[PDB]
Amino acid sequence: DLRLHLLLNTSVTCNDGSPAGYYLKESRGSRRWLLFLEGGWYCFNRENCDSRYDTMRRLMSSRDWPRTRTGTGILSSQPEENPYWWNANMVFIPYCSSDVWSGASSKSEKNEYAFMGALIIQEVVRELLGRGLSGAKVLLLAGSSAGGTGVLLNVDRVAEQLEKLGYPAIQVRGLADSGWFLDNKQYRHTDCDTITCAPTEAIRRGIRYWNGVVPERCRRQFQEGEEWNCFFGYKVYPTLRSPVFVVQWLFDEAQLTVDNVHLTGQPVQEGLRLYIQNLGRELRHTLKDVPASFAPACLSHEIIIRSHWTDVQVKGTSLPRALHCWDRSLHPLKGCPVHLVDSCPWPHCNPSCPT
Ligand SMILES: COc1cc(-c2ccccc2)nc(N)n1
Ligand SMILES: *[C@@H]1O[C@H](CO)[C@@H](O)[C@H](O)[C@H]1NC(C)=O
Repeated sequence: DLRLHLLLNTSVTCNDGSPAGYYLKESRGSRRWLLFLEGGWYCFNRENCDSRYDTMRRLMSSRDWPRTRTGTGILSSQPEENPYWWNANMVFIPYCSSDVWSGASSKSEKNEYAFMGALIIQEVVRELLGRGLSGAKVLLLAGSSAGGTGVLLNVDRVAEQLEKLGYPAIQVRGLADSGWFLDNKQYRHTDCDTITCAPTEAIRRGIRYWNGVVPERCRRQFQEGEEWNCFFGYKVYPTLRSPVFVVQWLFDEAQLTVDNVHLTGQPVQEGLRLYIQNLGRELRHTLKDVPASFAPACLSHEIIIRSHWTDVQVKGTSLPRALHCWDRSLHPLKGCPVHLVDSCPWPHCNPSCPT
């Protein structure tokens, strides 16, 4: 069980002005720290943020959070569930800023909501240094779905923060799970309300609404008004200096959702078949030069904090093994691969996919 700590700096808030926070379980004999970012879509204007506040409030406020939370998957402390990092210090940072962990804007008399995701990460790191993070050797910033994209947007800033506070010996790394999207053509198409708004347009509006921030090198390449590009992994990843391991289903359920694909009634005709085969090929292509990656040919969404994350294999190697091999490479390894991308072209052509 990880136990809740609300941030001591009460100016760093969730959407509704309530204090943000984190769940922590220490491991006194370890110098490894795992900070995990929760996901859960986003909202980009007053009307659709108000809708989210009615029926997804724990993603916008801490007033109802529980005092503890069970560590699952990579946040588990039992070697059987977590062969990778079971003895690490474990941190779960709830997502209550609806801004893909990018915002830096306070609630005020001209802002109904606060969007402080980027500042929430920075403040969690600050306060953890007084609880043991000052003695760490490796800080792994992990995340799933919107939290996976948030890793890509924040890993280099965390590294810069620790360097300027005087801790250059801590190695900062990233683990981005299910946050690697494509700004591709949709299967069927509409004009930008909430759902008809393609991600590129919804993110462009989000950024102005949240006062979003993106990594510096990427910001300098794309420049004013085009920062939305840095929310797409294959565009921001080449600009990053910290080592980042990428986990991505080739047929991600959230990617199909934004593409207006619904697999139902099961009779796939030629146009949809070619669309789905082309999406898998495109995702494979963006990963060819990512040396640390795990990309199975499955229709699913998220993996690393799920209890049975040990079951899926690519070319005979599990995800927890691939992550251990990555640890060893950061000291090519015989029988310990780090780049694992399926080549078969249809969902579930890998027999180990989640059912
Ligand atoms: C779970 O919902 C989402 C949506 C998006 C996203 C949408 C448009 C552009 C870039 C990213 N990203 C993540 N990581 N999660
Ligand atoms: C509290 O957080 C705000 C916003 O990030 C920051 O401006 C301020 O310096 C912080 N105060 C302390 C004491 O860390």
